[PDB]
Amino acid sequence: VGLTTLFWLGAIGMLVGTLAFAWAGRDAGSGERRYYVTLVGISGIAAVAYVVMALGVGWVPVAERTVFAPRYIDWILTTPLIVYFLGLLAGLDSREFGIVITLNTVVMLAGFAGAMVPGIERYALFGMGAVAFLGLVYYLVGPMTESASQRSSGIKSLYVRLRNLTVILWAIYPFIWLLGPPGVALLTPTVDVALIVYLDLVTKVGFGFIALDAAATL
Ligand SMILES: [Cl-]
Repeated sequence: VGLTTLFWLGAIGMLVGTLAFAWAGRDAGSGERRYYVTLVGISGIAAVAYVVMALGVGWVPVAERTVFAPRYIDWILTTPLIVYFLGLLAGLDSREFGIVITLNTVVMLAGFAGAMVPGIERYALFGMGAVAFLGLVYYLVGPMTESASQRSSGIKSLYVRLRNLTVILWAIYPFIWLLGPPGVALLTPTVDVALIVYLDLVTKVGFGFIALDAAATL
């Protein structure tokens, strides 16, 4: 199994999620539609990014490594949508959304920038992202959880389930980044991509399926 193959697998998984979310939201009352649309965009954008990488585009040479630019474009656009989904579920107002969305953006921008910087100073960008990430986790586990507590028992339960999925799985990315080509380059590009393809699929499609389950049960 090579990079190309791993990218195709990611494209296929994202496509399956995209189609399922689009279908399940066919009707969608008039206030629940928002959730389905966000899911379609999250997995849809990732699907495109993976096909692009699978076709060999965006493989940017940096120092003695390769940076998959599409992955980062994908993250920058999709992770804020995931955060939006959680904030909607938690019942946040504009100001609340604004804070978590910017922290999220700082994480992804710093990571992309760090990956694109050849020198050892790139770790300074990585650190910036790590710090903003802790801020994001704080909001997810604190204020946003407090806000969610004002919703029905089911919604609060779905929020908690997805919050846990997000906090735990997202916290893993920085380590894979630090151990893979972007950092120490211990893990080969293939192993790093394999691990990240799984993580992207679960944080997006796994995330979506869990939500659909809750919606159905509700
Ligand atoms: Cl990369």
